[PDB]
Amino acid sequence: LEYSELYPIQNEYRMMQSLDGMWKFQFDPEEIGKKSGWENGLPAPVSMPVPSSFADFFTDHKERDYCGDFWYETEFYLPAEWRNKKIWLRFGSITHRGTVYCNGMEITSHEGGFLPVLADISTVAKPGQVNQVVVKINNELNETSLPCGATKILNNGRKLAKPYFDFFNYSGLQRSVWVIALPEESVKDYSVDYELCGTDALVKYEVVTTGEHPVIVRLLDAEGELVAETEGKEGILQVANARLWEVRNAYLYQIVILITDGNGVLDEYREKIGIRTVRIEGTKILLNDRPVYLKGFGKHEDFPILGRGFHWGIVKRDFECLKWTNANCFRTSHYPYAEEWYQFADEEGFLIIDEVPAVGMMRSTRNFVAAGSGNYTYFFEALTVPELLKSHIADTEEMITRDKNHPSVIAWSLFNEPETITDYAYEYFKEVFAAAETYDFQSRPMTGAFEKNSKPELCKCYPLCDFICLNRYYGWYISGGPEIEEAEELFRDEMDRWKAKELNVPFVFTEFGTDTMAGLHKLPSIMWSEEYQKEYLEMNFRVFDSYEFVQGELAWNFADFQTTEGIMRVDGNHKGVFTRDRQPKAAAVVFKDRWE
Amino acid sequence: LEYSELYPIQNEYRMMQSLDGMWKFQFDPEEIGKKSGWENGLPAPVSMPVPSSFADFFTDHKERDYCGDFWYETEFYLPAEWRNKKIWLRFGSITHRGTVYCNGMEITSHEGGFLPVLADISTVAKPGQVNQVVVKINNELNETSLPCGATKILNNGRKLAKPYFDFFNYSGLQRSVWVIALPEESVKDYSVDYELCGTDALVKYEVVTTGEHPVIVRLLDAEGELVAETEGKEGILQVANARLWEVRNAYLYQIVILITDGNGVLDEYREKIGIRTVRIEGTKILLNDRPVYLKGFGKHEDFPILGRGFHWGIVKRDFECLKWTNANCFRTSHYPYAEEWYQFADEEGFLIIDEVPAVGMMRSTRNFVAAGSGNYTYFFEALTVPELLKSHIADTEEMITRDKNHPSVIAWSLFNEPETITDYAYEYFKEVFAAAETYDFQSRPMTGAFEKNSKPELCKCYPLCDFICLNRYYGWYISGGPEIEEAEELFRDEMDRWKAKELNVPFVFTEFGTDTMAGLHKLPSIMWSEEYQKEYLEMNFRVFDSYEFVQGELAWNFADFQTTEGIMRVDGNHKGVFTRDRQPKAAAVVFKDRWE
Ligand SMILES: O=C(O)[C@H]1CNC[C@@H](O)[C@@H]1O
Ligand SMILES: O=C(O)[C@H]1CNC[C@@H](O)[C@@H]1O
Repeated sequence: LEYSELYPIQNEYRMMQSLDGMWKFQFDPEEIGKKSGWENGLPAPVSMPVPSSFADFFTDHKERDYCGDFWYETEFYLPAEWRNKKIWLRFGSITHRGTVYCNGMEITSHEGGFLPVLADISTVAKPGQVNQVVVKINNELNETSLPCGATKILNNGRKLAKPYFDFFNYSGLQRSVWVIALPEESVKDYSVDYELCGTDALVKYEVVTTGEHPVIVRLLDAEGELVAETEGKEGILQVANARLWEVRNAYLYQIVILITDGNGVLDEYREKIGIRTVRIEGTKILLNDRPVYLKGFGKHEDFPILGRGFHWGIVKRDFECLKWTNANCFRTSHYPYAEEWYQFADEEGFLIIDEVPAVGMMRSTRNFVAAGSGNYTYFFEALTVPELLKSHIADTEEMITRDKNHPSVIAWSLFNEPETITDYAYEYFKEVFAAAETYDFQSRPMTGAFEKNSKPELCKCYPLCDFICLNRYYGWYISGGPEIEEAEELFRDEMDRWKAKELNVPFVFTEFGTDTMAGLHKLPSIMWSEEYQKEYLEMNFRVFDSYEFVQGELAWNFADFQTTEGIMRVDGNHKGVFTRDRQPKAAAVVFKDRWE
Repeated sequence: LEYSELYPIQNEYRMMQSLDGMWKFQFDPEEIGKKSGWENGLPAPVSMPVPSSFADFFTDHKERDYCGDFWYETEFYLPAEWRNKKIWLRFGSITHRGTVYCNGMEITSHEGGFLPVLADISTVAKPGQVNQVVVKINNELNETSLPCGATKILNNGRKLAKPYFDFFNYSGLQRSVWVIALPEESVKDYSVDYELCGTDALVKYEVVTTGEHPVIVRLLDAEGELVAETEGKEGILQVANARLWEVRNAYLYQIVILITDGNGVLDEYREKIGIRTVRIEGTKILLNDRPVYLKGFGKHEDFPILGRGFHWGIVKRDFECLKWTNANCFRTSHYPYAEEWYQFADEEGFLIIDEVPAVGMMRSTRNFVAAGSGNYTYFFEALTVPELLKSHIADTEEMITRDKNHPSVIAWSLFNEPETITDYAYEYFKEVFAAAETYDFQSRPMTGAFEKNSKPELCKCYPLCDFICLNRYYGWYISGGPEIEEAEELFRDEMDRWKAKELNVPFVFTEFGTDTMAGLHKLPSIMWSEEYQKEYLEMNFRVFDSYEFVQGELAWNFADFQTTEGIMRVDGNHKGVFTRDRQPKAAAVVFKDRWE
């Protein structure tokens, strides 16, 4: 990467100033902004909170559902004392793609809506003056970038996003924005990897800087005491009597990376890390050499009004709920979350399966969204797939570079419900997995979540995985309700087929659930009732517990969340175990009791 | 009584024809019906279902809330073959009071809205012709009849019922209406009482007829086989190897009462009865000589649209729900129910505490409903109480005469939450209890439900009871929510005071509960949430289980039910364990599991 993914810090060498607040915002349905000079200021803006998704503020459909180009603008005073620094705009994300301007000048563009965008404004920044940032953003969906979908043009020319995925197309500036100042020679990246040696541990590391001066690396314990120190851009820190980062029992050291010229220090980067190992051994997931059974949820970045907008309050409530259920794990379904989620998981000892936004790659869904009105003959995969692969690999590189040093991150999920039953899909995913392994200094477990279409007899992609994640809805989409006994039979039949393959890898259920409307009670239960959610879960548990190789269960979903409206979604997806405002349905206690 | 309470049957001697259906109905706000000849036909009626409460059909407030005089009318063809019979109109009830006319002639009047009204139309009936019935009904509330309340006159002259009780003032013809034909000499009443003699049983009986001819009494088993036979209006039936009626395990014999003149039979009455004994022994409630712990609910006659209207479907669903909770008992809070409820309890082996409508006799409530707008000085108890007592005793006599022969009925509840802390209240209730014992051939246990105001140090009436029923809301009305630990302390303090009295009688909690809005979930719980209902119940159980003498628990209420609207009632009373359409809230399983 031609920029650093490192989270920004404030110290003697590095400065940061938040640009969060009310920005100026303007929709550009006619796509006239750039030729009209909007990069120098929006002509008729409204106010827009940052961070937030824009959609749910408005009271009219066309603004909520807006699809196309739209622009953000703000101004900030740059301290004069930042003069002799490399000055960057850092967006937590720009959803889905955008071009950043500063003081009227084009700085950078980015594709991918869920990872940081770094824009080097050093050459146009005006220290000791007010500066301007303008961002052109686009939220259309296509088949050459993630997540996948289509864009429909309505009779009036109005665009409408048509996802191939089951979540609302929230977009905008959904995460915090900073302007930061770095030393001219700085720490750009580092990687740690761990080895356990009895009571001791080794922290292997690499550091990438933007210069040639010597590097010193120190490790401090949770009290700030020096426990190890070495020199060089590559090395090993030896930690006596190491306090390991444990599941639901975190311990964090602080790594301190210094660039020196002998006379003094040029840069200092510090970050909390946790000494822990993760590996797959047969059907076991080993954390610090001991098996762990994953218990938790797929989540979303989703909350009323804010949409995917980041807020520490959502983090705090969600973790309190997670702990109350006795969970130990979540998957970042279906995109990398704001960095703060991982920082907090590190502190709380939660395990994370970190997922790239490779969702929407199922052919039947694509075809369905094309058949709506209307198309049944024209598709061009041969042309788009190579471009999609490039985008997928780029997002993977960005995710892993951003997240690798979190002790919480124990696995990469490289897809959710793609086509996997052709040799072509194998060749596609082989490249993604190869890239992931190359970018991950730890070479930690890699996986993806498979839809039921990936039958054990047909799937060509599970051998790429270190463990296999299954999304299954036996008792919801398949043989629901009065047919639930048949659902259980079908589920056991499938798992018997997996069993007979004797793959000797762990299986984790990454999704299972039922839409459940809080307050819908029925005796006997019906699909959509709270009681049916409980019974469905009990049936699933009986199945899970029948197979030795099943080593985790992440329910879909932690909480009800927003989707595109339609005949199958009653104000979003109601498969939450909690409501959207984070309160438990009856099924939450079922998990609490089982996971205790 | 100058009529029979016996449920109507169809045989060679007795005939019955249902008058249920759409009747004619007219409100009489100006109170002009009788002087205008409405007893000969209503001049501008609308259609009204019978059985039903009238209120919830209408779409306008004034009709729903109507209070005052209103009239019903129907016509029926009387079979010519009924010529030589005593012909009666039998109303399951007329709520609250009314006068029955037939063919333009005044037949009878009745005060009390929850027990049968019998009108002898023999002298005006026209066999082989169409006949007419017209009923003038009034639904006002006062302090000289049950249940108690007031009637407010609004500025326009419009009346409004102001109950002193927490249920909606439903009224009309809420139960089935029959026209029946009896022999000129008939069985008017009978009573059975049981004694257990090892494997055998004795059925002591009395029969009252309207003549002097000899009586023969037979007992048939459940297969119709004769197991005992004797002669005389008083006698004992000896039953070898008797199959006792047991809790949740009913067995019903059929008693057959014949009047003969030697040549032939003049009348035959048959009814199912169950051989069982009930007595209080120290702190134990003994059913067939074995202790039973009561588990169940207070109910209501309440269902959407029908109001208190009787329907066997409500009975069937409610009993299935009761059985699913593992209940064995209900109280007919706060009025005798339709007879069919008891017939079904007999079949299902449920225990019933049968309650007369002596509810609304708390002074604070009376004063409150008077202070509303407006009165704080004028009350006239010295004058009304003697009339109230007469009404209360009459209703008690009617209830016991109607219900005594149901094996399900194991106790009479003679009040719900009256004043009990004065010697005057003692003298009042002494008369009611004396009357009850006189009317009950079995002299079975007598009780009433006490409000918290009846402190152990102050109450003068509990010594009248064979067992004591307490309604308590520690954790709802007293120290709810964040104060629930204090509520438990206060509850234990009160029960410690009862304990120290060493009364050596059983205590049954006849009410405890929390308003709970289906679908309101919160973590941590709040008052009104489903989770709080569960926690409140668990706290109550801990208290109940701390006292040896507590021998039953009937939760308030089986199901959400209609009340007068107001700032404390969110579409009725939500203390149901089930919703009004009979579906379980989370707390229902708490009962199911405990009562199993
Ligand atoms: O249909 C569902 O509820 C889920 C199916 N698997 C993918 C999820 O994004 C989706 O939300
Ligand atoms: O307040 C309540 O919920 C109850 C209190 N005891 C009497 C009931 O009729 C009433 O419904």
